[PDB]
Amino acid sequence: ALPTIHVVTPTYSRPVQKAELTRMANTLLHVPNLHWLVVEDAPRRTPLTARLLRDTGLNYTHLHVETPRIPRGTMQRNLALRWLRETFPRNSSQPGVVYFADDDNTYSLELFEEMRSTRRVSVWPVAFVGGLRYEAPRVNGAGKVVRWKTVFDPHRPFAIDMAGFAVNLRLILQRSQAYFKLRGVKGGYQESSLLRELVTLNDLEPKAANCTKILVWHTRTEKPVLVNEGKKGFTDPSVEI
Amino acid sequence: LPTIHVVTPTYSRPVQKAELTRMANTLLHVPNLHWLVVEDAPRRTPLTARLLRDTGLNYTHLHVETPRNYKLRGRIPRGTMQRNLALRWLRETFPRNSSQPGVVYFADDDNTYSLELFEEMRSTRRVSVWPVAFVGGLRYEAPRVNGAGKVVRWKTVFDPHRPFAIDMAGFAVNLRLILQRSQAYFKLRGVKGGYQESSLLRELVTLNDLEPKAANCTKILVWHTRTEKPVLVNEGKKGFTDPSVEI
Repeated sequence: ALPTIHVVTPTYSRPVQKAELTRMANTLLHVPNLHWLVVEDAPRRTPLTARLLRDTGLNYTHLHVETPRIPRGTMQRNLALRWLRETFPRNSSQPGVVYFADDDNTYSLELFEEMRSTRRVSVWPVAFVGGLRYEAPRVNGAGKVVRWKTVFDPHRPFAIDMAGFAVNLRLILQRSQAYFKLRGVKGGYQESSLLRELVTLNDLEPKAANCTKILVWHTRTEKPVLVNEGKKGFTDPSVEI
Repeated sequence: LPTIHVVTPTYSRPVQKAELTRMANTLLHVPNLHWLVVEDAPRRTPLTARLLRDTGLNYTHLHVETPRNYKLRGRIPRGTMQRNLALRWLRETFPRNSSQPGVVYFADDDNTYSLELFEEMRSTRRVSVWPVAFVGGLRYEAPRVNGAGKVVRWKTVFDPHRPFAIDMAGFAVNLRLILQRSQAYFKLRGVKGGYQESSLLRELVTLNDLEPKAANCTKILVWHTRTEKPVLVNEGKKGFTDPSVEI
């Protein structure tokens, strides 16, 4: 009865894409009962992503939706939520947990073991976010979340990064109209726009030893320097990177 | 199944644990792999010792401090002394005629490596080479091979005519060769930019003895990705988060 972890990964075409998806896939290959829901920000599924997913052997679902003329990945994560609701029935039986994992963060294997038992919504510290070494939920001696240890808008409903929480699939199916808000939404408030509709602070399940350990890092990859390619290009455009 | 000795120089900085963590997640899939982690530090750090122990990987934890003086400027490539320490350790641990099937690969802790890469380098007899993405100001640099299957040059814009126009992550060396050429180390000082790889390789082999990998050097199996410095401006001068919390 090991719950399935649906990892929702929005992605888009840029130089370092294949590298990011590659080291992420290498991490995910270690996780049992995993379903990788990859959603490309493109007018159609790209062959680069299709082939990489195909060759991993992982159980994946490859979707796509192009963002028109709002936080990156929003429409993509939203498409994943709709897919989940159109694929699994409200009062379904197959247990699952949903996690929104960008393709460039760094994930420890222990993170997945921690979120797998999520009953409602689970939370944990995330490194390198909010201009800090890490942001972390504030948990009391009783083990309940009572606040957020952050510097940027510490009073928002849920002051936590996308990579800091997971949701039991049941809640996603029940709250069928809850999506990430892309309309008039203040910075750093998108996570709240969804979580506020799904759970209350006191029902959050603190992970990572009552939020004292860092199991996930918000790593950013530098844009590669391609100046020597010139205007005409030097390397073979048909060679995939 | 030859053992792959992955030499990884590393040093303490904010993103270190994350780099080692995702690199470990990749290496854990590789059979018969020996991770030779060499820290730039006066002693083994608890962070690295603990991480290595918990991975479950076969490893050797070494360390040597790069003198503070060497890191200053009013040159010396990062990790040089650490890579050289690994070379010296291999020579002191394995007998010259060890014959023990092995390959040596210098893998920095921030690059991205595919699993296929390791199987390509595992069969190296002398020195193997392959394309590497995001180096030399290009999408990738790749060795150029002739119809006879021999490397005859390098597809690069920056000094393509140097002895070996290739990045650290683009080659592997048969352990036997390393043990035989006991005096070959990476140049320490006065290293001309982009010439350190050549400084070692020229003492180990000739162009004609290189073994092209990755579908005759037409595929990219390793990427020279660089991680951005995390913004810690909200920590203030007094610090906001707990310094005891390991990240």
